[PDB]
Amino acid sequence: TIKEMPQPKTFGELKNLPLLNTDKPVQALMKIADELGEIFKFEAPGRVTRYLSSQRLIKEACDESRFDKNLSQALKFVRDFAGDGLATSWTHEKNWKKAHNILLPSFSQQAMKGYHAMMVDIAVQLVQKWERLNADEHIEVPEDMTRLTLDTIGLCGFNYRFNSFYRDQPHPFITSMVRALDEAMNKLQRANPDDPAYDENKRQFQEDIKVMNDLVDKIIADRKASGEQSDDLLTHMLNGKDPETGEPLDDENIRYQIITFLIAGHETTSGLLSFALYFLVKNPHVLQKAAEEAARVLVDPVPSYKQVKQLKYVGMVLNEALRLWPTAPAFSLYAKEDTVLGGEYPLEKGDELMVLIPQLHRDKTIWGDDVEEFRPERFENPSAIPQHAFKPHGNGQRACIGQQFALHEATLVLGMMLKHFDFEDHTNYELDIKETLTLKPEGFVVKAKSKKIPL
Ligand code: HEM
Ligand SMILES: CCCCCCCN1CCC[C@H]1C(=O)N[C@@H](Cc1ccccc1)C(=O)O
Ligand SMILES: C=Cc1ccccc1
Repeated sequence: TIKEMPQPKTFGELKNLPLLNTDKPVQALMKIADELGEIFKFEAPGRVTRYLSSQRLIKEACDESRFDKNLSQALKFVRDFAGDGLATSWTHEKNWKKAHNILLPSFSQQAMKGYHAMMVDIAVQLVQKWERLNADEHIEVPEDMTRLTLDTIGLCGFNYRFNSFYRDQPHPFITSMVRALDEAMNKLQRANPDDPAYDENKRQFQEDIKVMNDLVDKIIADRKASGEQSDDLLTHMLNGKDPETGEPLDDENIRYQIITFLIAGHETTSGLLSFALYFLVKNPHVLQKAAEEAARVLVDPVPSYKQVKQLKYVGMVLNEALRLWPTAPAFSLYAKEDTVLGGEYPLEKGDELMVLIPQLHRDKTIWGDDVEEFRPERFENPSAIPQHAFKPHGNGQRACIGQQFALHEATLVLGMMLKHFDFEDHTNYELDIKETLTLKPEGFVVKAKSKKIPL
């Protein structure tokens, strides 16, 4: 039953590339999926991939015996500053499994318990900032969520204070990062990146890369000379030994891991929190239910690790926000061997796939007719959800290593926001999703009304 797969409109020798000439390429690709269905071919000069949108096909793509992680063009461009750190290495590169073995214990339960106090440090700064707003001032949500998540990975992971809440403008790092990511997303559609029209982009790309590397130097300098005894992510990077190869990470790879974790360790969690608050103010009944949980569980001025673990409904709220708007919206795979997808689409060894996660999460055959509704109760029973229906953290051994960190931070912070404030969508905000490879609301503002509960 070999089928012929659809393909969106082409532009001569540029093939489908100009379809990416937009500030919202993932959303453009979702619209193409709406029109073409669960699978479509997408070509650019010298490259073919296939976008998958249905759980029917993606459950086969998640078979690690048949498919391995591929570096998308986006990840290849990010590799220009993230090197062979965990997220931009091939599975078969020595440094992938070696760093994985070394850094996995930094996300154990016992590690999470160790990060918790510093997580609270930053969360309290967020709550205090909002308690200190004047009447009828408002909250810039993604901006403040990015302050929080950047500061949290800096402090918990590296004992470094970005002090983002002492800045009215984004930290230098954030500004460069967003620009490197902008450049990487915009470079996706460039048919001739060597055209001298892009010489300034190339120069600016290097400038932003040094800014990001300078902080990495300072983070490493401060730890090596410190007199304090740390046990955090940096500690493991500098001292951990891989059981398999027996070797620690070398200095060049450590630097790549720091860049990787500073970016991956915050940018998507700030998007998650922004989307979760958006859906909560648009769904007051859900907000109330999660606020009731927050009030019942967070009975102390400072949340404890054990209490965050009991914010189970807040946890479902976050999962449902990742369902509708997974903030890292795609991942890529290649066929390890010739194989047939869905009994219908033969693939040759090396053939590539793109998993379009926001579209997967809208598969009506899985979620039902109410698929656009925000119903955290969808997640009450993981056993009732078919395999590989829900993939906001990627797949298999290349799934997100930071998943527990992200969800613990987001549950703590959202729990505290719902404990301490009522929220008002005072502008009737119209969701507008900015793309920097990752996804985040833009211009989302709310007003908080303090419940006047002491910290
Ligand atoms: C809600 C927040 C987050 C989301 C949605 C998310 C999502 C993802 C996804 C989809 C991947 C797979 C990428 C691929 O297959 O190409 C991934 C990989 C990764 N994530 Fe996350 N992530 C989040 C938070 C974090 C945090 C906080 C950290 C660091 C503490 C982190 C570190 C990583 C790393 C290192 C990888 C590469 C893993 C490997 O291949 O060994 N992520 N993440
Ligand atoms: C933090 C998450 C980063 C990974 C998500 C990247 C997700 N892309 C970000 C923009 C759109 C989306 C994507 O579909 N990209 C493809 C684009 C592409 C396909 C075929 C030929 C050329 C280029 C790619 O990069 O290969
Ligand atoms: C570079 C960071 C990153 C984080 C999540 C998915 C892919 C890449």
